[PDB]
Amino acid sequence: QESVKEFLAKAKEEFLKKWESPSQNTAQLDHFDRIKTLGTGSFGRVMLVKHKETGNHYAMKILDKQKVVKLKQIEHTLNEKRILQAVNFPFLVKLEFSFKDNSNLYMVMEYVPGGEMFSHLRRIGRFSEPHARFYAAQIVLTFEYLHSLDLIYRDLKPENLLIDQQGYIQVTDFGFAKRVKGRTWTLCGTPEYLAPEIILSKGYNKAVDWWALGVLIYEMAAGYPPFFADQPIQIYEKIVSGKVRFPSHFSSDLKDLLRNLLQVDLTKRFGNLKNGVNDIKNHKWFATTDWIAIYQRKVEAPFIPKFKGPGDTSNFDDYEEEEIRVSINEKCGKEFTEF
Ligand SMILES: O=C(c1ccccc1)N1CCN2C(=O)OC[C@H]2C1
Repeated sequence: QESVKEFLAKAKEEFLKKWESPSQNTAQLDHFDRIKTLGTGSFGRVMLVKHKETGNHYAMKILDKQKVVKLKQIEHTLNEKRILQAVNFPFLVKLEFSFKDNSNLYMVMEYVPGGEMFSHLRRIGRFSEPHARFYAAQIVLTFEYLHSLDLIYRDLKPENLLIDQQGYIQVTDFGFAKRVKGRTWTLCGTPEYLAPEIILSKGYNKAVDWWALGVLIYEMAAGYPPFFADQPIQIYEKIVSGKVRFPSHFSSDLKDLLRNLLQVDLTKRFGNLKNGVNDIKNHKWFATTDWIAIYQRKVEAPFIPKFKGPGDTSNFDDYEEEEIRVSINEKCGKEFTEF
């Protein structure tokens, strides 16, 4: 409808204005108190912090510049910050501040205290079809938004979907997202979620996000992903094969949607045909979904996470607490000039 077309046109206008003139240097480290490490690893660290003047809580992503260079993530890190400062959608975590110092890059995001979808899925075992469909509808709308801005997300998985105080999804981690007109070539993502054309080193497009949605829906409704194996090489052989097995408790409508999202031939995959996202939105598995009410956050969620307040960390896990050190000399200044 014309209302959807005009919404997406305005969404693109507003993205492009911030994309062409990015914000920079909007806070500094000694404006915050450090509380607790919420995650660590290949993505850097994420730390719960509290702003010393306002009292607000934030999730601060800290990247070590020297390690970013050695791991060949310079362009990806610049992508992440430039995109996050330019987007705006109900199901994306908001970037509030960004800055850099002699040693590190910092992205200060809103703190979502309900935890990762991954934790709740593994605790309950599997989600009922109505519960999985509620989350899936939010991802469909989010990808419609991102793809209309020429953005590919490239890291869909349960660990990257946080559950908020209303029971709705907020997507975090734009480390692999990129603005792409046409094809792109970089090997990235997490093994269980990679489309065949990534594994085969082809030039690929936004259809890889719709494949990943198929993997997510299967995992939410079954409790485990469709191409599971013990080692990555064995996972890749299953992905390229073009065969899956569905649990008997899956409905016929769910099986039909999944066969069309998990289509090995990218030219035949739902989301990538002449009708685009509407082949997904109009599928029988989504017949009960009120797309407008979901966007407006007017549907009652299947469950609300248990937590005590905006600073509660009980839904995240425990990590060794390490220093945030800042060298007396500047490191890698030229490489990160635009950050
Ligand atoms: O940024 C976060 C976060 C971590 C803790 C609290 C809030 C947010 N992530 C979740 C875990 N993550 C992965 O498993 O890989 C990507 C990374 C993203």
